[PDB]
Amino acid sequence: ITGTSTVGVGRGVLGDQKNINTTYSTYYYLQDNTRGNGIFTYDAKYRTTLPGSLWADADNQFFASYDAPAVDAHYYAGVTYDYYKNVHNRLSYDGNNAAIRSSVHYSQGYNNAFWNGSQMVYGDGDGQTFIPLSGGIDVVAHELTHAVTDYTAGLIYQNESGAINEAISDIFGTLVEFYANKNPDWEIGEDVYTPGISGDSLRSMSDPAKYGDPDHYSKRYTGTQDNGGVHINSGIINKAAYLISQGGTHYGVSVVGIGRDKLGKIFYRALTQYLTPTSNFSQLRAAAVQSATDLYGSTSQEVASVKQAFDAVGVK
Ligand SMILES: [Ca+2]
Ligand SMILES: [Ca+2]
Ligand SMILES: [Ca+2]
Ligand SMILES: [Ca+2]
Ligand SMILES: [Zn+2]
Repeated sequence: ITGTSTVGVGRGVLGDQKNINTTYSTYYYLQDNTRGNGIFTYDAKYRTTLPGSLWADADNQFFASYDAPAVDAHYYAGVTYDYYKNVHNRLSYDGNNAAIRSSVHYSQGYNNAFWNGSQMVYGDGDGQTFIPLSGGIDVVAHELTHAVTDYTAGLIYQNESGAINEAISDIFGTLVEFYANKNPDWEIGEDVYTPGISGDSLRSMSDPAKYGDPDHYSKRYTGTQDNGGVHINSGIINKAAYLISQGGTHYGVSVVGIGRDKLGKIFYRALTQYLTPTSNFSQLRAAAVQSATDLYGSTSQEVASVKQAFDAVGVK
């Protein structure tokens, strides 16, 4: 809507206070005009109809429990936009400042969040398995990254290409978590997963096997469930990414870590310049090696580490 840009205050899912950009026109709306064509957050009111109604508030204060998921979805979409703009010089997910829209309170007891090709959608969780999913910055960044992938490589959500699609979202979801310096780690969804159990997460990039996910190509899932194991086989790529950044010895293969910043630069270039809709693991390796070569030279330590990491997870 058309109005005056202002700043409100609220509390997120985890009870932390934060300032959020809003727009005033009779009501205060969750519309951030400071980033690209804007960030808009909607209330799905427990229904499955999208996007719902643009979030309206009477006093620009968002401290009600019902407001929490909206506060975080709005705020973290902003942080993710900042990450892509400041670190990769990319304006929004399409590279042309496309408006970012999110709907919260989707359905009832919905234990998931997703990018549907047009916008982000967040369930509130059932309170046991998950609490409102927008409370996890890595989750928000994971989903928005699917938008970036859709507009670039266009990886099909099936089999190996789908696993790469998922891994890319986990990788950048984690890099954004580090960017915001919000208790960063290499785990996925730890802030909103199982509130009654501490120390766990949905997936682990440092050790995928901790939750039963493969950490080597020889252990890849070849079934048909989960669209060919897109959330399962992603562990193979996630482990490779973790090794490239942090280093370590995996299955007898040693990798010298090159850091998170270079990891991000290498994968962003691979994603935007070399990957295609049907790229498989072997092609991702080639794309990553070529990207590191473009950026640091064929005889660089960076290229060596990328090769070692993929060798460690068995991807030739
Ligand atoms: Ca209010
Ligand atoms: Ca964390
Ligand atoms: Ca995390
Ligand atoms: Ca937990
Ligand atoms: Zn995903």
